[PDB]
Amino acid sequence: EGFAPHVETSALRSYTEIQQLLQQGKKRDVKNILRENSWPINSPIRAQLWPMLCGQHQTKQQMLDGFYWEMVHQVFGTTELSEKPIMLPAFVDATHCLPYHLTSTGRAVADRIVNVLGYDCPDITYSPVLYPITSILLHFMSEEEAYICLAGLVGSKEKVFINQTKLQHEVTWKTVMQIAKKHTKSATSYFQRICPGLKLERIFMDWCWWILAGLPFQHLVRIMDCYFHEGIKVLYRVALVILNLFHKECQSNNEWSPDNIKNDIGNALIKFCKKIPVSPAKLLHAAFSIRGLSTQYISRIFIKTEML
Repeated sequence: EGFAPHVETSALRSYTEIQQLLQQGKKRDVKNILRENSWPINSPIRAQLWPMLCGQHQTKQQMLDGFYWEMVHQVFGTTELSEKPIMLPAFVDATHCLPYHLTSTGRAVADRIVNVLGYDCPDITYSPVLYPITSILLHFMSEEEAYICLAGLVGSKEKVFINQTKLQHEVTWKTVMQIAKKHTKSATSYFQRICPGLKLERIFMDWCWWILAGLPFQHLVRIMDCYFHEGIKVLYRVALVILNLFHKECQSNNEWSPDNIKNDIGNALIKFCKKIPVSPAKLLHAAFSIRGLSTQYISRIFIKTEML
């Protein structure tokens, strides 16, 4: 209906309002609008809203027909999109190059964007999340608009959006594990009881895939709306909610009885997320009900993990 042309088949505030608010420096009001406004997936607002949201985190505005195409020339020696899938940089996880609903053309575009980023950002050595986020952006905008969004997220100086090294990846999931220990202990305690010998680390290493490789597309998109404004803490909240919801479902639903899940709890989470029994709005509501997740508390437990 109202997507980008490289995509296949499956009162509410406006862009101008949000744009005016953001220019007046009112980010908290923009944050609350994003959390509470459920624009339909086929809405044309994200074509304009997402580039604006991603661009606020860098200080210099990037216009179209800019440096991106010069880098395409420098990397590929041509601007013609290859029809034979090209090799990706080593920072991607070949297991998780999630295309979602992109056509082969859209996937080729994502391949090119990811190579340009790698060329321009040599410090990125490990970032499995980067390709899926590229594909998602491309569902509502063109190539260069997607690259510009990503560069803004990757180049962010205060808010974290995308981890770029193995160390950053390790500290993050360790951090997600500690927070869950305080917020969702009943969930993990139960898992360890029906599956003796369970190493919770192997589970929490894939916390981001519950969201990016599990949740339905409409849930993902609403999450991205807030994530592009607030950063990775949005993903933390939803991770916690997923754990609590799955736990609640283990108590009353036969599909998630101990024998049906104990052999591989990690995969049970993924399968559960694919048919998540709540709507996007209810998912976000629980996610943003959670307290004690201040920037300062996360930052402190982050360095406590890093310092050991």
